[PDB]
Amino acid sequence: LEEAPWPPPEGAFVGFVLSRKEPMWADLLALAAARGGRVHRAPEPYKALRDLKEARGLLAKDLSVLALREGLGLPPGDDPMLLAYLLDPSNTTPEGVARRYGGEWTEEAGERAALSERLFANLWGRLEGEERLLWLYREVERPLSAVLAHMEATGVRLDVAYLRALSLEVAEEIARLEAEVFRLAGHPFNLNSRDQLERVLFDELGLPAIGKTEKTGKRSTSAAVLEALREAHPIVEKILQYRELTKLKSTYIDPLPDLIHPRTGRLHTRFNQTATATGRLSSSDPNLQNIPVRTPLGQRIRRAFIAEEGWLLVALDYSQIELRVLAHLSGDENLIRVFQEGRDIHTETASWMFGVPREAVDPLMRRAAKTINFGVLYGMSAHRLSQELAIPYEEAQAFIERYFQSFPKVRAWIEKTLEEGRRRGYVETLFGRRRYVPDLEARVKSVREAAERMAFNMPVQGTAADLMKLAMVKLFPRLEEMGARMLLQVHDELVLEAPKERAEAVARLAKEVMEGVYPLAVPLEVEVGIGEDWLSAK
DNA sequence: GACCACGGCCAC
DNA sequence: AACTGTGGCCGTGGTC
Ligand SMILES: Nc1ncnc2c1ncn2[C@H]1C[C@H](O)[C@@H](COP(=O)(O)OP(=O)(O)OP(=O)(O)O)O1
Ligand SMILES: [Mg+2]
Ligand SMILES: [Mn+2]
Repeated sequence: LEEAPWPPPEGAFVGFVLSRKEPMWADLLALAAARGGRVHRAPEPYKALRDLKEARGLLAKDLSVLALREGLGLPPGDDPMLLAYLLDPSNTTPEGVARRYGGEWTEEAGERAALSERLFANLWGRLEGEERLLWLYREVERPLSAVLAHMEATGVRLDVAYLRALSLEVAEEIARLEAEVFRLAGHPFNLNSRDQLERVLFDELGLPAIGKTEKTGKRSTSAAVLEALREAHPIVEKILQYRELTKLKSTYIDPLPDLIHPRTGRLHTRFNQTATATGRLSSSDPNLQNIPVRTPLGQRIRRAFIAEEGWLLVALDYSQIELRVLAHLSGDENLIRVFQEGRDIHTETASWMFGVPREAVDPLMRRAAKTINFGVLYGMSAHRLSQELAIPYEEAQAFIERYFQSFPKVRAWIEKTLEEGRRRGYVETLFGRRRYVPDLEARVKSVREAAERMAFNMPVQGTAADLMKLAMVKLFPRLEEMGARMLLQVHDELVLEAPKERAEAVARLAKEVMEGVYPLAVPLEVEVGIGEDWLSAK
C-alpha cells in the first residue's frame, strides 16, 4: 500500500506485534493501521494507542487487553478471526485463516494491519446471506470479545502464601510415597517416567498388562489400568496416590503463585474465543477452567482463589445444563416433564449406582453419576460401562436400554442430526452455529462412528455454550452499573466479584439474567453461592 | 534454549 | 484400554 503518516482515520484496521502471546505480560513492539488503500505505522506504539477509539482487526481482544492494562479504554470491534470461526470452527489460528482467505500472517504490524483489512472484506463477503451466522456475530461473538477483554484484564486474587506453605506440606507427603514405592520395587527409578514404571509393574513384578497405548503400543500405566490392579498388588495404591499429588503440585500449587502480575497483584488467564469445535471458550496461560475440585487436596487448592478485601465471590452454575438443552432440541415430552417436576437425573443415577437413598448422595457420588449420564448419552459402550461400574455386561446393556427408552424422541433426534450432517456436511446448534463433520460417510467403521459421536454432541454442547455466551453479553453491563466484576467463565459457570454490601443483590440479578437468557421448553435452573473463596461459593 | 510427540489426567 | 464428547498442562524423551 501507500505509506501514510500516523494517526489513521477512524475505522481503520489495526495490526500489532507482541513480545509474547500473553497480552497482560507482553511488550507492545509495534503498532500499525490500514484503511483507504494506505498504511499508517506508529513511531512509538504505546503512545499511539491513545489515538485509537477501537481495536479493529485480527486478535482485536488481545490488543484491547493490553490497552486496559495501561489504563486505556480501547474496546475491541470487528475481528476477521471471529468471522472465520463462525464460518468453520476449524478456523482457529491467524496462520491458517490468512492462508485460506487471501493473505499471509507475518511478524510485522503494517502487514498484519493490511491483512486484517483484506481478510475482513473477503470474510464479510463470504457471510453475505448467512443471516444466522451474522446474528451470532453481531449479537454474541463481537460484543462478547469486549466482555472477555475486561475479564482478562481484571484477573482473580490468589492466596499465594497459602499455596507456598501447601507446597512444602505436599512435598513431604510425596517423598513418603516415593520412598515406599522404591522399597516395594526393590530399587529406585524415575517414578515420573511411565516407560520406567512400565518395566517395573509388568516385567520385574509379575503384574498383567491390561491395555496398550494408542500411538506407540506400549503397556499402559493409566489410572484405569492401575485401578484394575489396585489389589492385585499393594504398590499400585501408592502409585495412584503419588500420581494425584505430583499432578496437583506440578500443575497448580507450584506454577500459579509465580504468575501473579506485579501491577495488579492478581492472576490473569486468557479466554480463547476461536479455539474449540463446538463454540465453547477455552482458557490458557494459565488454564483456570480445570482448577481442582474433586479430591480433598484439590479443594485445598481451590480455596486459594479468594475475593479482594471488602468483596465477595459469587458463583453461578447452570443445573444439569446439557440435559435441559437436549430436552429442548429433541422435543422429548418425557424428558421435558423431568425438569418441570424439578427432578435431578445426576442424583437419581447416583442413588442407583451406589444403592443409597437420595439424601445420602454426597458430592463425590453425584460427580461420578455425571460421567455415567453423559458417557451413556454421548455413546459409551455397554462393555466399558460394565467395567466402570463393576457390574456384569448384561446389566449395563439394560441401563443403556432403560436410559434411552425413557426418552424415545432422543434417538430420533440423534438420527435426524446425523442424516442432516451427511446431507449438508455439518451439524448446527439451536442458534445456527455450525461444525463441519465430513467423516460421517467414511468407509472405515471406527472413523465413521467417532465422527458420529462428535457430530450429535456438538449441537448439545454448542447450544449450552451459545446460551452462556449470550448471558455473559447481557449480564456484563448490569454488573458495571452495580460496581461488580465478572471474573471467570467455566463453560456453564460464572464467577463474579462484588462489594460485600451489594453481593446479595448481584447474585439475585445474575441468577435471573442467566435463567431468562433465552427461554426454552424447559426452565433453566441456576445454582448460586457466595463466599470469601471459590470453594465456599458453591 | 526452542521445538515436538506422547501418555496421562485435571476440569466442564 | 475403551463405541462418551470439549479442552489445556504436566514431565518424559527426543530432535535441532
Ligand atoms: N464427563 C462428561 N462427558 C461429557 N460431557 C460432560 C462431562 N462432564 C460435563 N459435561 C458437560 C455436560 C454438562 O451439562 C456440562 C456442564 O458440566 P457440569 O456443570 O459439571 O454438569 P451439569 O450442569 O450437568 O450438572 P450440575 O447440576 O451439577 O451443574 O458439561
Ligand atoms: Mg459447571
Ligand atoms: Mn452445571
